[PDB]
Amino acid sequence: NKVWVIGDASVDLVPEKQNSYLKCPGGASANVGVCVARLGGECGFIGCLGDDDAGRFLRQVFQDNGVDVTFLRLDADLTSAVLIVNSFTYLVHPGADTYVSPQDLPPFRQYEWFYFSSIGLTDRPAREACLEGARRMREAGGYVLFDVNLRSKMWGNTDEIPELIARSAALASICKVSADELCQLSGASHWQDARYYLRDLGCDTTIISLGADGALLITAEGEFHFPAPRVDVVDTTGAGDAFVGGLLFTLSRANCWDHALLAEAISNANACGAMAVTAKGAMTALPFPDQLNTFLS
Amino acid sequence: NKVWVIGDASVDLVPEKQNSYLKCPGGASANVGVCVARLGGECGFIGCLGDDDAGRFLRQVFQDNGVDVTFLRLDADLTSAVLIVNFTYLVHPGADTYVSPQDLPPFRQYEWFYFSSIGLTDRPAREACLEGARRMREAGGYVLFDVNLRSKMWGNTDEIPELIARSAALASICKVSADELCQLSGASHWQDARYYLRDLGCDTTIISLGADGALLITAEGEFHFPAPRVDVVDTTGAGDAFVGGLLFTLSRANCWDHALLAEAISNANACGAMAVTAKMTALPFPDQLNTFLSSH
Ligand SMILES: [K+]
Ligand SMILES: [K+]
Ligand SMILES: [K+]
Ligand SMILES: [K+]
Repeated sequence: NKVWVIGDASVDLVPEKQNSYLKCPGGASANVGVCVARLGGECGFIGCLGDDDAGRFLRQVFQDNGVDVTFLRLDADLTSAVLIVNSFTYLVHPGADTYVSPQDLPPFRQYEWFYFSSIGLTDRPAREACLEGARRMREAGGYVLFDVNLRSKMWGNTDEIPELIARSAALASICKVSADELCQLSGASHWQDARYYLRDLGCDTTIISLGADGALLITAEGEFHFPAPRVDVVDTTGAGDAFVGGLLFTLSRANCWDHALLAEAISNANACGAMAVTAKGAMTALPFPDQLNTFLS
Repeated sequence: NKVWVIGDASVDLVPEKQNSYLKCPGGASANVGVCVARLGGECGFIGCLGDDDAGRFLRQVFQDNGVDVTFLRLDADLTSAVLIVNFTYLVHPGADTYVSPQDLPPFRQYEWFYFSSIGLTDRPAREACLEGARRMREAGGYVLFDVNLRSKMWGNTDEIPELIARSAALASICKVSADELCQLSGASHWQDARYYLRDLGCDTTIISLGADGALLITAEGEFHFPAPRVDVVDTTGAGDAFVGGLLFTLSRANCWDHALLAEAISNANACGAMAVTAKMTALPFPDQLNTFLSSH
């Protein structure tokens, strides 16, 4: 089954010396799409980008990775995002990725997956596109994966976040969150004191990440933990996207899913989450089918 | 006497190796400040930049060159400009654009204040510039208006003719380019337009001609200063280098007279060439300037 990712794609400039930036492809939604594609899965990107430099560059990157771009439109009246890893400093104000809208949605099919995060929720056009997209995917008999990739500093009135988060866990088949983001949401200092936070918001399945520590699967059979490989950081950029990437690649192999698949899924997550940190780009060390096993064992 | 430059400070991204850009210091007001500094003059930058990588990067370049940054304010809610060439922009609010009148320092007799239309395009910056010129004049100081016309960057191209004239009014000396004259006057030949600013209140005008040097317009008449012979390869930042060397001279005294004004333009043409011949950055140090003024 096909995995549809909707959201941001951008150029990330990460330093090296005391006078230069390394140009890498990026965007939470882009990283995830390229991750799922590289693992041999079938993935499609739904979004907007300007018909500019950054636009065509990132577009090309999708093609070189096997990511369907039929529904990725490039508007010349727009400018594609560019940030600088220093921990992010965004440069483009409205950000082309925020212009995607319900018209840009592809017809959905049974058992397919729809992915989106709060980043897709910041500005209006996109916001509608995401929530409608999830609505249609569920109506089509499909699954929605909401990654509450909380980006406080990107929002205009942080007084919309708690509300849009709840309406996503609602539509969401599976919600993925980080230890930090839970605390930062529940207002709690100990995530564990509020780890049924999303569940009580409408989502029955939660996958809470924990760094080089792994993840915590929270369904109803109980809380299951998974270990993260021996880390050796080089650039933490995109660990989270690689994690969700491997997660969808797996879930997408079946039509239905249970703890079983949910465990092989999270194992792939923790794995793809560790590797990616080894390189210096958000999606530089995203594994191929043959590089994943060599690292696995 | 100290030279105060107010305006743009941005990080220019230039292609390089493989999918890697390199930081380049830039900004008409920045280049000038660095120019004046390098030549062993006393210069201070008044402006804004984000406290982002760039913002702090630029502050460094200013320090490594002897440019006072006491009045260079680094905000957090702002974002320093960044351009990518191959000159497409990215940051539109523009941090350097948030500089305001309360970021201005105290001026003192015989000091120079510099600014261009680039500083006049967005709001806080615009007030900051006109107020800065007003104060420097009241302090018995000097103002150098460089009508560095950037039609594109301007939102309402109608505000330009008006802001240029109000500026000429405050200026002690106005610097303009041959084409810049044609743009405002609308004439094809600039000579038919050499009094455009004169009629706007500026008694002294320096019209840059590039390779042909420079024409000076004053009450007593106009005098031509030819340019040094060089292999023209890259004209970037030539204008900033020209104005930089110009301020570095007029400051070395209290009240420029026939002779100092005469030598200032020679420094300008000079500093303006080292640019077109070499690789901004083409700014020289006193040692290199001299070895050039001669056999070079
Ligand atoms: K749900
Ligand atoms: K990385
Ligand atoms: K005047
Ligand atoms: K040049």
